[PDB]
Amino acid sequence: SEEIVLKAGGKIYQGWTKIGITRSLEAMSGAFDLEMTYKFLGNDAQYKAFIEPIKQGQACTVDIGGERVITGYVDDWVPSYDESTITISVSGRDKTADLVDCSIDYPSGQFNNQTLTQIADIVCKPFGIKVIVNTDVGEPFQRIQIEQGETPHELLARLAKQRGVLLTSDTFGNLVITRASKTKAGVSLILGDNVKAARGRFSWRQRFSKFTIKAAKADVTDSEIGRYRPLIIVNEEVTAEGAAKRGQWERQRSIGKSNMAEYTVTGWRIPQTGKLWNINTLVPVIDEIMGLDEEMLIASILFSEDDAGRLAVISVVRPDAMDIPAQI
Amino acid sequence: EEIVLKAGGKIYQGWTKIGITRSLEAMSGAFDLEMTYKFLGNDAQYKAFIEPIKQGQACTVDIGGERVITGYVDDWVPSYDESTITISVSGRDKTADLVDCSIDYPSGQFNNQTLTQIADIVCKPFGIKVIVNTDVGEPFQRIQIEQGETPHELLARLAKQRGVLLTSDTFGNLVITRASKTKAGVSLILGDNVKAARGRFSWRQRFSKFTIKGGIKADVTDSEIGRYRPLIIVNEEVTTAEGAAKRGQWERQRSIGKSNMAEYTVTGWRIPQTGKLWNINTLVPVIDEIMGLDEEMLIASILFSEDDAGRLAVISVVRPDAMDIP
Amino acid sequence: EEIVLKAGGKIYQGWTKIGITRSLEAMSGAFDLEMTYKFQYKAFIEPIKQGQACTVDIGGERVITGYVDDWVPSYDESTITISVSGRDKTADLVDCSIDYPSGQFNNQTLTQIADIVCKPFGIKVIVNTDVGEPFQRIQIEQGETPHELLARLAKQRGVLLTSDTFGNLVITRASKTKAGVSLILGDNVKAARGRFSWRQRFSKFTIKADSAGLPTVGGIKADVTDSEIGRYRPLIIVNEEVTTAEGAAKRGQWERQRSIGKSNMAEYTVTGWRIPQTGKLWNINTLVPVIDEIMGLDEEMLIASILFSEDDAGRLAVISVVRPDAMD
Repeated sequence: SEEIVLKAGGKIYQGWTKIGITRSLEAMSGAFDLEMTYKFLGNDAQYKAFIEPIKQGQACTVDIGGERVITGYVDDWVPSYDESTITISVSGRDKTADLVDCSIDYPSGQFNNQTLTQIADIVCKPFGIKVIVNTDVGEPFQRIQIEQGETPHELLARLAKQRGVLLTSDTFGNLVITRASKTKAGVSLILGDNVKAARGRFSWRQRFSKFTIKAAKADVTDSEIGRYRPLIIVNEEVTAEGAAKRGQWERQRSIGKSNMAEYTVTGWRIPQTGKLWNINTLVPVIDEIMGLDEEMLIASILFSEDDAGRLAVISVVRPDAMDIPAQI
Repeated sequence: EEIVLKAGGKIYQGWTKIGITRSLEAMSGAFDLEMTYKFLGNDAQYKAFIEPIKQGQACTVDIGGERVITGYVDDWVPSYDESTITISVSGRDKTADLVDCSIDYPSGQFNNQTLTQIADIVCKPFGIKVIVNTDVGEPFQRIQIEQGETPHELLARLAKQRGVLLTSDTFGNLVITRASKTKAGVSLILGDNVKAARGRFSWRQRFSKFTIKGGIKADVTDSEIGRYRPLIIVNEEVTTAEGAAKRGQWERQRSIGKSNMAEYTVTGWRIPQTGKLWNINTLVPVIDEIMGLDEEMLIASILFSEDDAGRLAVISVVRPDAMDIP
Repeated sequence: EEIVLKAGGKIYQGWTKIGITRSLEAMSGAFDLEMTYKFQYKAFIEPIKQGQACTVDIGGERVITGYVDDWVPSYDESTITISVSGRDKTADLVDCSIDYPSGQFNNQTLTQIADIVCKPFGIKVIVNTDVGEPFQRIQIEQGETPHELLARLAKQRGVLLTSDTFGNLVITRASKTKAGVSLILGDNVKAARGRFSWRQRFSKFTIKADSAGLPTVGGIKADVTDSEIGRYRPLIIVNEEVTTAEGAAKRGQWERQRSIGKSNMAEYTVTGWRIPQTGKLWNINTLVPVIDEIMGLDEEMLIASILFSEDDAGRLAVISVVRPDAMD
């Protein structure tokens, strides 16, 4: 019922024929793609241009029922046509994409005795991006030097990793500093109830029984893997406690990379709560077919619409799969 | 007019599928030619209709008697099943050898030679001729051949230094040229002669400012890009503020061509007005309100295709300043 | 002849989509087994857990011995799809690092070293050919896998590594053993496909180990010519390993034979997994006469790999054939 609207350039664009919006905890800035395909059966499409182009670069919002889904910029304007077809589409990312694409211009080239939050405030400001803090960022860093051509995202992400926190964004394209949430979606995904379809992949191709980390050592065991499968790794950033932490990070990364579960539901809104499905919320999962019975963390959502209807694809992970400690 | 492949004293025409690509940006023209027969009877199945065309043979492709490819068959691609037999050949201009093969030049160095002189030397043993179409500029004081370097790789970096383009002609010669101002003799007009078109206009790789790097730094601004989007690049090759400005302009220019694409599909391979095949490196006026184009564009690439339905030219156009590298 | 997966104390029958690869080119091959059940949102079997030891047989004959890599469940409103995939046991040699605290092998043959590195994986080494002289000193490269190490040794001894149906490591040579069947166009070939190219073929292979007024001259070098490429097409390759002129020529010839293999493809589709004339499964590393006027083949070819597949229509074997001379 609620309509989905793209606003760009003081203009309003509704009636799209295909919409895909990603929100994600693992890919800074997510994505939107909107397409409108008209067919002209009089074979006179080329005499029947309808909208003025959406300029690439334009500030952009997508709303459902007046509620914000994504805030960013048009990356790509993508027109095409033939004798009986006009297709226009735009693609882009939320505001934080500037943090991913662009260089840090902080002329003194180093931060002194600053927390992650103070640094993020600095590098984000000339992009007009707000920094939201939802967790303890811990101690200041004594001295941080900008690497050559380092982007605001690459800097913040490396700092984040030394403080055991995560970087993401909100629906308003603000930078969010957080940790894996305790907040509940207010809903379960129950096989036979609200799950329209689902898909999984559970692998040991990248799983190992023992991670040995060497400076250039320390063993980190993964007791889930009951066959002899050793992995030795040099990591020149490494301390015996440091190598153990990097080994633990290594076990944790291989686990997340080896499990996938994606649930397709009807609607972008949770019917119980009436709230949009949201990343970094916890959702009980009861799925006998797949072999899941645990509370999971929503890591990503694909919100889509076509002729068939509105769907949301919810990618879920073990809630401590995105929880780390700190770097060297 | 037939498309004729000539190879090994033999002549082949009557292809059921054709794709011939020529490009200002490519080191060699390319072809793909296929003969298929379907719904074969019980006695017709599993029977060769042609002696295999051997890979590696010198060949030419002509369209209506006019050369479009002078090179070699790269690939012999036969296939069949219970009701079908398909044979296909693909290949490239002679200048393919400059892309595939190593420079063998015992001394490993050129001294006080121009791009042209160096090109002449490295192409020579492949029996490839160099055609010079533009100002090649100053000689290079000293050039070393890097380990395993190909003629294409060497000549490419030299052309980058001099602001010129490397391509081939229809005769398999190496052509050193620049973007021309030669007119195509026709316009691409929405509602007139365009069958289909597609485009992509992106700011993904566009920046508001290019800062290059010594003590020397220079800011080259891109006025097309109206959001704060800085890029900082260090180049240890630059030693001057004029050098840093020059590399910044080179970086800005490169980001344009990389960010825009437009492709026009028209009926037939020849321009009706002139009777000639569409040609690369010519200027074509484009009036197209759906894309958002109302200007002269440069033809960078053409695919001449044919199948069941008929013949199409797919013409890739770029803003002419995208081809002018300084 | 039913095809079965034996894993986890059970024999699984009723697979509807099967793909099994045996290859001289890809250590460990692959299996993929899938079942689609048209029925709502209810598990009918228990998850087939990734990691389990497993066997695939056809008509009681062993085809692959290894582990389940992936458990790939899915479902929608009307169907449940269950999918497993894996490798052969030798996959552990491909995935994993060598854990050998000495770091070096002294005065050992290829066989002795293979005996050592396969042992903790529980993989028997089968030797079916003269492995030749011992190596004097072999150092294990940083994070070297057992297959990596043995593969670089095996090429210096003019031999090949593969696997048997029991997941043992096999050290062998291009075989003289005939398959007992010819592949003949109009006879037993359902479909075939080929690509014969000179894109990666060269006339001469040269392998090698402020301007100087007096450059240092000489150096370790060898030329190896490919008489079949009748045009000037030279390739110069700097191998930093090679310290001898004899070694560079052996590298050169290897490079020439590899180019031939890389440049030709021929794949024959036949009905069935067994050879009607012998009753045996098609086997890699056996010779097959090929007669084929469409492609232009009239030679004895070696089987380099087989894809055994099954679906709705029935069982096919895709036999990938190669010139023997460029394997020996």
